[PDB]
Amino acid sequence: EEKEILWNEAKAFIAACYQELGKAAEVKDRLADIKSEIDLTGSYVHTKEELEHGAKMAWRNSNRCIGRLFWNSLNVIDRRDVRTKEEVRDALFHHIETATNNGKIRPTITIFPPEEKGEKQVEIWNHQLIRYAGYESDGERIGDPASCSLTAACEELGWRGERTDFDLLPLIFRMKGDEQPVWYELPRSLVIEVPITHPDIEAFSDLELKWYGVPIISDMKLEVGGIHYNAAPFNGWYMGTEIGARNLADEKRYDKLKKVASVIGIAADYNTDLWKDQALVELNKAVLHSYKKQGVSIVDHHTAASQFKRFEEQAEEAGRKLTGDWTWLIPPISPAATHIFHRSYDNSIVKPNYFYQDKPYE
Ligand code: HEM
Ligand SMILES: Cc1cc(N)nc(COC[C@H](N)[C@H](C)OCc2cc(C)cc(N)n2)c1
Ligand SMILES: [Cl-]
Repeated sequence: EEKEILWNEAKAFIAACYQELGKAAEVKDRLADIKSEIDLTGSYVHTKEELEHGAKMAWRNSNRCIGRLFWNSLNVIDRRDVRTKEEVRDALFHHIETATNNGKIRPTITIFPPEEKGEKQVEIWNHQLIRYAGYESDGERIGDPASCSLTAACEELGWRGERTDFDLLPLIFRMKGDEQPVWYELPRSLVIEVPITHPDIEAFSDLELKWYGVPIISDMKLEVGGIHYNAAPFNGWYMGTEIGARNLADEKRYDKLKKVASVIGIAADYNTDLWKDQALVELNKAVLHSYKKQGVSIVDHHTAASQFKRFEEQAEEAGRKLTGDWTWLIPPISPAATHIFHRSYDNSIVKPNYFYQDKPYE
């Protein structure tokens, strides 16, 4: 039954993958090999070629991602060979370094061994590999509130944060057979951070804002042809709005709009003044300016929408169905200035893909 669902996913994925790779003729024999392997072992092992194309297809199928034009240049690092916590730590360190590439960010995924009996081999607790800690002590809020529960779990495990607004969470993951995860502090030399300044308004630096260079999503499951890669962190570069319209602006995150309004010299008193709107624009301008000034890759929402239009045209030229989730594709500032806003998208889930999974803490 679980075997049968594996077999059906496998058939469907190998046919589609080999067709795209111009290897349709090899499908029958590879399917035959896979069927026997599943028969004997209850599973099968992807070739390097299948794994790489599988991760790329998965990105291509990610409905919520505006960045999919560049799906075929994903850098796929195959770490199915790891067995120890030191090898895992060093793989994650290497992912950070190679993905960061001195600011010229490379879209990269590192793939650790997959689940077996739905038993995880490696379980990553971090939401992103680089993320800030969050604290609340009777009314007192410090850092990123979205990290509050992970931070509390790390501090159970013997870690202690400095209670700055920008403490870097350690890497935290658990190996099969261990009851408790392990944690390792990130080497600062690997982590690029960007101070946020504004191109025209000198006082903007009085806010002492910064953000990290690379978003490396580390808690989603990569599913390829029935195989469950629960531990497979991946990164791109940011779209500016993700930092300037959510991470630094949202009231449940860093909540900086009133402070922004003050430093850009407008009143924050009347809804009709559109002070939040103006503050959002200047903060988003600041974020783009700052990343560019420091040599760290970033894209603005207009350029990203333009790139996505090319992605839509490319799907159509290749005779592939396009899927998308309009609610995430539209940027959260000036959405109607993009073509995305003015059309609709089929939100069907197609595999391979990246999926949410339950968190081991909370
Ligand atoms: C190369 C630069 C990249 C840019 C600029 C980009 C941009 C985005 C943006 C703007 C979102 C929407 C987030 C939001 O509204 O809060 C998104 C979501 C997503 N992206 Fe991309 N992305 C990039 C690379 C990738 C890569 C390499 C992968 C996987 C290999 C990927 C997989 C996803 C997934 C799975 C989501 C939805 C996440 C969720 O549901 O929580 N992205 N990305
Ligand atoms: C409910 C909700 C809606 C919405 N639009 N966004 C969120 C939270 O999104 C937080 C981040 N922006 C997401 C997880 O990042 C996606 C992402 C992944 C990758 C690989 C690159 C990139 N630039 N951005 C939550
Ligand atoms: Cl983020």
